[PDB]
Amino acid sequence: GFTPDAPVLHEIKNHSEELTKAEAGVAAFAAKRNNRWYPKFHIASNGGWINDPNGLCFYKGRWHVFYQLHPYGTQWGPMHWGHVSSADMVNWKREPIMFAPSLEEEKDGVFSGSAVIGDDGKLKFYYTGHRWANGKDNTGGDWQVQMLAEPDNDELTSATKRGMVIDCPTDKVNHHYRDPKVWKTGDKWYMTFGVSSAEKRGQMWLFSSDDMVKWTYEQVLFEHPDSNVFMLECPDFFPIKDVEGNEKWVIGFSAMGAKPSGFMNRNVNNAGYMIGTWTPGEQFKPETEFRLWDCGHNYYAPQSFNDGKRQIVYGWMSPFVEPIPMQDDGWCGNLTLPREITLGADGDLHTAPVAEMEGLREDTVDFGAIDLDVSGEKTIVDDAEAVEIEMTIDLANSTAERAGLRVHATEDGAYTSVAYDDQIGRVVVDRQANAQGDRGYRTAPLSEAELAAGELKLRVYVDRGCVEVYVNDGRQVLSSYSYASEGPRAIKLVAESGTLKVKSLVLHHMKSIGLE
Ligand SMILES: OC[C@H]1O[C@](O)(CO)[C@@H](O)[C@@H]1O
Repeated sequence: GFTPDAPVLHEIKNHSEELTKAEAGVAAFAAKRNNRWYPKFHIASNGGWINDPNGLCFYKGRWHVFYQLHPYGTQWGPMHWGHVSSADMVNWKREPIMFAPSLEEEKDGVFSGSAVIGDDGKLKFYYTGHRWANGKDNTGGDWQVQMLAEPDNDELTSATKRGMVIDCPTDKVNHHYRDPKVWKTGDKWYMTFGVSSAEKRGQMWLFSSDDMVKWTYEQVLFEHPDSNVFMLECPDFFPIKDVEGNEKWVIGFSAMGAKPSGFMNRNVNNAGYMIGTWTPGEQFKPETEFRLWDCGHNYYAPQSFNDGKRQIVYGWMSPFVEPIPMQDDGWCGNLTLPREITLGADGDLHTAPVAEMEGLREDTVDFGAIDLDVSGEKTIVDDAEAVEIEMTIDLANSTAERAGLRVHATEDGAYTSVAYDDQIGRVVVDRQANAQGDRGYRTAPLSEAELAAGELKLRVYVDRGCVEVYVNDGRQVLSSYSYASEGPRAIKLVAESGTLKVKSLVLHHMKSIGLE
């Protein structure tokens, strides 16, 4: 039906020529870039817009990160895959752009996808080919199919497109049909991607293969129970051992259309996961409610991959809300740090940074224990461009109603706050005092156990244009853009409306990952 016996190749452009055009676009932007917010230790394009992480793998001794790339502007546009790699996850290098639209079935965009090591030890790429359904523009909705490509070399500098391996039964779906992941379970290969059903419900479809090339429709692996959710972008699906040592499955997706409620689903679209069980032949059986990967302002389209031992996840720091002032600066968007996924005794995922992120530290400045015996502030450093702050708050002996750090604390009185808030029992990233961007605040919940524990650990990464806040060794994370003003950028320890006892505060200067 819609699963060809062999890959369908409809070459319409010279791939090498379209790649060369794309290199010029990103290089032109890079040369005129304003570095005020450009990351020192996060992955961005050298120029232009990025979104979703793609093709994540550890392959032939190297860490690979690809990403949705618009080479020709700082807003979303004709989609390419950019590429960076590393031997150690600390020191990165720019690779040639990997994919530009060159086949009929992808002529309006090379959309998101994944990479997986086959039975022969060779990598395969699976990605979506995008067409405008009306053949013109977005007014008529999307026309999307799944594509295969194979690397030309172990370095993944280039790939040969094989063409379309799964077509779209256009009249059985609501346009959205994208973002494949391929994995092996037992003696079968499986593929999942996101679909808007004919009834406009968000679904993940499942296909199987003996050879990773010819696919068979199996069933709908999962449908989102919220009728407001019409699409599941960037689906994820992987096994992980629970505390009992039983095998669970994590389903993840970037959900479109859920309405906000209290603190929950506040971003325009929201990415999250459920933990449950899966037997091949059956649908996913959730055992949890939907939970956000990241509770911050700017996080979407996460993808995970396995390095042989660890399941590792990157998110795109998504700016969905105007104004987006970095779009004036010749780049837009970066990825988060890579996070190791663990499943704790608390029955939830933890996403601490991978151990390699300690290699970002140039130094360790130990400020020791700090007591604010009255409401007030203490400057930790007058200027911080790119730092990691580790701090332990003594909840039991602090009366402050709100306590933590002000980062990007500039001479104009602007700052971003990272605080424990005793009135809501949450960690809060508050951008109210940002001089630019859409401001607002984001909260991460603390369990009854965490609130009763009498200490709270924060690990805060401050880059030129963003913050990443790891709570209690990655039980929760908040990633937000932070639009620092001109001049020195202080870090202050602040106690509002009472006392603060900090058991430990330690600063590390962050090195460049070599991509700027
Ligand atoms: O750039 C297009 C890509 O971005 C997403 O919409 C999610 O951000 C994916 O579903 C799509 O493949």
